[PDB]
Amino acid sequence: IVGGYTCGANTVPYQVSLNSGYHFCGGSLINSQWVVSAAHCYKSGIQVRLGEDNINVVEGNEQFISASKSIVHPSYNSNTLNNDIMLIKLKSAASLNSRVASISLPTSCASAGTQCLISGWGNTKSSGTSYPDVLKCLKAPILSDSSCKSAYPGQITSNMFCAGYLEGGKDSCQGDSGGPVVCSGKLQGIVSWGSGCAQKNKPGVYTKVCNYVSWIKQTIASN
Ligand SMILES: [Ca+2]
Repeated sequence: IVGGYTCGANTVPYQVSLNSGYHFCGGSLINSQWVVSAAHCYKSGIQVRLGEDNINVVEGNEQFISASKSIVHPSYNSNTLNNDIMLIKLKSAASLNSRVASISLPTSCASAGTQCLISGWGNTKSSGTSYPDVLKCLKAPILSDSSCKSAYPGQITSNMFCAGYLEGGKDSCQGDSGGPVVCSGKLQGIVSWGSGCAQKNKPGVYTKVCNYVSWIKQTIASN
């Protein structure tokens, strides 16, 4: 997250870190046994780390649980990043409490102008590299479909939305991928892509979660 703030320990209780020896992506806990993340975060050997603030210090609220199964969206395309969504089943159910909690799925899509909370352990510089140890947060609005398509000609599908600031300076970044965009207490987006980070006229692009709720629910019901 570029241009954000320190969330506060365990204030984003659905935020997970995907670990393969090191943090490599975010995710969101959607029930005791399932995480939503970005398909472009897929790899084998994932450990889901719940209850994290400092990803380099054991602080006392962590739950570390291995993935038992990963399911990339059937229609994911890694060239275009269309359908940039994946589900991860945990080997055991997480213990849910005030600091480790699921986030509601949307029943309705969000609109341009809604404020949302974007979080992660990704890069905090736009023309530099600095990776934080504690979770970072950004409040940002959803942008119009037309401004999104104007920023990224020929690249925005019906499964993507933009959020952020066209002036630059405030955005998600590398290492935030897979993490949440939460608007009015609902998971509306997944950190997906963008040209650089926090660049003028290059807002963040997010997977549009409300398009996937039927797939998510039926996948959970059968797995
Ligand atoms: Ca920790």
